[PDB]
Amino acid sequence: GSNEHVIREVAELYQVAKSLSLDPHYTVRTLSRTLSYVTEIAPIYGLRRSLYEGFCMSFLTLLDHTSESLLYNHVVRFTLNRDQQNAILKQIPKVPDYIAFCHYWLRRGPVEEQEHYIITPFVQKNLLNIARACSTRMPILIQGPTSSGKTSMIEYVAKKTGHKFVRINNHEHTDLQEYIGTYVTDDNGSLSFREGVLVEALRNGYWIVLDELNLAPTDVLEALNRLLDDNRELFIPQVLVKPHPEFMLFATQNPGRKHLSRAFRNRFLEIHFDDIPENELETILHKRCKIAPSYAAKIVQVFRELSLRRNSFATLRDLFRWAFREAVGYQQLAENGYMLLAERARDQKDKLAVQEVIEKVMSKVVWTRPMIRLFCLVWRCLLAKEPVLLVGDTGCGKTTVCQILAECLHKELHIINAHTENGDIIGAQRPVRNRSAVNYSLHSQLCEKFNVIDDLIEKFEKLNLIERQIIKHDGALVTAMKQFFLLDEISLADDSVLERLNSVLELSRTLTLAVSLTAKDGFAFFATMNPGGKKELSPALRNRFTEIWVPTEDILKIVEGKLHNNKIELARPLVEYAKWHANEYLYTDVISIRDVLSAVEFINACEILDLNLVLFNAVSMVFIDAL
Ligand SMILES: Nc1ncnc2c1ncn2[C@@H]1O[C@H](COP(=O)(O)OP(=O)(O)NP(=O)(O)O)[C@@H](O)[C@H]1O
Ligand SMILES: Nc1ncnc2c1ncn2[C@@H]1O[C@H](COP(=O)(O)OP(=O)(O)NP(=O)(O)O)[C@@H](O)[C@H]1O
Repeated sequence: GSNEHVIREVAELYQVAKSLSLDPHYTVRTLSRTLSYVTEIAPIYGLRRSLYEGFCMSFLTLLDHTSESLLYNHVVRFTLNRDQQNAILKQIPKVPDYIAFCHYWLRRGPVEEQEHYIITPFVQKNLLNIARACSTRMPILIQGPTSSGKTSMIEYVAKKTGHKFVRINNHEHTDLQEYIGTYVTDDNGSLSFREGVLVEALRNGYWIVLDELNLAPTDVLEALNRLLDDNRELFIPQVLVKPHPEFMLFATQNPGRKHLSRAFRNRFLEIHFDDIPENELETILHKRCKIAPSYAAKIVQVFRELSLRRNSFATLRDLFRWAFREAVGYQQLAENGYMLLAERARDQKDKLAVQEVIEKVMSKVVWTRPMIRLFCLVWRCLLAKEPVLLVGDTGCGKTTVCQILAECLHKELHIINAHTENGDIIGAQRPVRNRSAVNYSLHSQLCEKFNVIDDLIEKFEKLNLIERQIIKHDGALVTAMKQFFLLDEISLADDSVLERLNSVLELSRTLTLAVSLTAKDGFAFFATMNPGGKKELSPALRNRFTEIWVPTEDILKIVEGKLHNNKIELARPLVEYAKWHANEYLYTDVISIRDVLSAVEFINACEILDLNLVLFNAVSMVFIDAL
């Protein structure tokens, strides 16, 4: 509807939908939503030629070549030259109208939010302006590579105070308690469903992102699409929200691990934030890290080469870990740094040797060689204070190295054991109070107004420890950051606890109680999770921690430490006996140290004599009769 100029523009838009034949792949009714959005931002900061410019921007958001963008700006631009295209960049009368953004960009206005150390290169500013040009209309989805920072750009734009970037990181079996939210009771009452993360962003602002929705748990996808029936109305028993504008973004991945719905991929104004360029990253790391001309440049080139040799790990978040970790001042030392950080996740020696060549193109305990290259890595990652997982064989040395470091760095390794409430009690509790405070209320009344007695509590209630008295919340990592938290078997941990741990992870701690933000004096989450309900976390939540993978006669020496006083050479038989049992039964060259451990237990529990008969009955008890 809303000149003969616009009739020439009708000819231009028709030329665009006619040059649809320049090859799904910019399908039919995308032009309809594009015309709707052109109508949307029409008077709101727009020339009609600029309206079609921003419109066909979202006709070529997810594309291959910008010669279509060249012809599209040629059409719209012609309807509206290099000076004219610069006049399209005049945001001045556009922004004259809602907290504005930089250029072709004046969004809405909310917590007062401001900038960051999030320095932006050319292609980054391009995609940022793209997502911004999306972010004035009102759904939106943004697929691609995870290490390239989709929510990095999303929060870089949320820095301009559209809202906060509530990154709901659904891993693999995220249920409705993550989305709709339910909560603990009260001081006395019940209060079953008393919180939210999606519905909280539905009531308030704080622009949510149901991230990683590629691996959705197969029904919250369905109820979330039920929430994409109405605009911002959420029925959960209790009817609706009807929000103001924050955003409603979402992020799948580079698309066969459970491919998303094409109906869902045709119900939102989608986007494809493709990977950042190479020298783009070379510039990007030069400020957020300390910069070296060739150490930094070659690391980016090595990331490119690791891409060039090509669900394992190649995350550039770990490249930032490699950068800020490397305190080298030496190209060989930095080579070893990027090596070992890349040699963290080595699930096989083949790819380890391959990456080694690619980089080459650029105390109560017992010492041991094959665990020294776990203890040294955990020591180094402790010095960097990075988040440090540990993955591998169930019973390989994990708690040993952890207690070894807590021996060496004198510390209080508060350990835990996962698989409800105690997972929250890693962060915080709410138990019934040990009633020493019930008698401390007598001193609290002795420090109370109008004191000369529960009748005195009534008298001070006439004119908050009284409410503490009427009510009858610490935690393990709260105690840790107060005073290393080794939450072993982290794969079977919680999700909301893992959510706050993700908030606890990246270079900052937080105590999401009415809440605060905890400090960190060395509150390491020196966790573990053995390989293999062994559902891994979000690939961010894996990638947000510097992991480590792990696996001779020293097993016999270890048993010699593990055994009784004299009682010696039976294990030297028992070691090779386990070896021949291993190659014979269930053929593999693993010492299977649960078995040898229980055998050393019974052998040091031999209340009888005749050593070889003890080992006879022992290997009968553990290995032999099991077969
Ligand atoms: N421009 C930038 N400036 C500084 N750091 C950046 C920048 N871009 C990315 N990063 C960092 O690189 C990582 C990007 O990953 P992240 O910000 O988690 O996005 P993401 O992995 O897609 N999270 P999500 O989208 O919810 O799955 C983070 O550690 C950022 O701090
Ligand atoms: N060099 C060593 N010095 C002392 N003990 C060792 C050494 N190497 C291995 N061990 C022991 O071998 C076992 C290795 O298990 P470890 O992973 O450390 O704890 P774990 O509980 O068995 N792991 P997991 O069972 O998966 O939770 C422990 O009993 C260690 O004491």
